[PDB]
Amino acid sequence: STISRALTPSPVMVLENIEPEIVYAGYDSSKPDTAENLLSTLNRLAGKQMIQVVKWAKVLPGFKNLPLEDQITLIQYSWMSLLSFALSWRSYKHTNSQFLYFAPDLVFNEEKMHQSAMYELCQGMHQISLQFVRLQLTFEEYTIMKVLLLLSTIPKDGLKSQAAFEEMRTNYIKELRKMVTGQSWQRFYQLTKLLDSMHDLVSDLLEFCFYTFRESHALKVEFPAMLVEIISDQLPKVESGNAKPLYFH
Ligand SMILES: CC(=O)S[C@@H]1CC2=CC(=O)CC[C@]2(C)[C@H]2CC[C@@]3(C)[C@@H](CC[C@@]34CCC(=O)O4)[C@H]12
Repeated sequence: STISRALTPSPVMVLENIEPEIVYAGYDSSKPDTAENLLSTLNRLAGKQMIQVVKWAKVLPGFKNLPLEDQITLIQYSWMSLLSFALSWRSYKHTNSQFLYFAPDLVFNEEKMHQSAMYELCQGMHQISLQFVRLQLTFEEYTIMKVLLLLSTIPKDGLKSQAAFEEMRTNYIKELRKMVTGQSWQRFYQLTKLLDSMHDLVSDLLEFCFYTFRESHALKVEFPAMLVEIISDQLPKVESGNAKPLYFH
């Protein structure tokens, strides 16, 4: 047992091992970069990324101590935070925050950001990547923060297993605290601040997403079944005031 306990990978080590492989957009560079084409491509990429999110959630420590309804809830609430945060990370790691690195076959410069018709939302996410450069964010801090985003929104009256969620959330907050190890406190607070700031960015991304979804026929913006499922459930929940964002500050 002493050997067993000592060799057991730390939660952070597991997070590295389970991090999904970077996914391809299947961006069709032969179609013109109209807003309609780009947004439909982003939605298709979102579908493929959500496949990976679910797989990663299956094997996420603490996350299976949670009832199936709570797991589904948290993913539906936070999928946008997870995917936009991962975007900021890939942009930071693969292009030194020069570009928005959606996929290896789909990298946005300024021109694409304008063409997508969500220029300001792209800017918001790029700004997060530029903060990654200011902070020199580490993969370790990144993976923990991403789990904290998964646990950043709950039903206004709580989850089916509120105590286990609370326990799991505190453990990852602890993991973050241990990982940032005067200078220690300041980094931790800068990271908690960045996480908080994701709620406002994500509310704006969701607002655009929900709008585009409800008008997808007029807009000619396609959504894959994966996204149709998530948004169809999430939209009326979020709009009935059933979502509660958790803030550090
Ligand atoms: C600048 C951003 O943060 S894009 C945002 C995050 C993201 C990162 C990826 O890597 C994969 C692609 C996603 C998940 C986008 C998919 C498309 C989303 C949902 C967009 C916000 C608004 C939009 C555009 C069309 C629509 O109907 O809603 C998502």
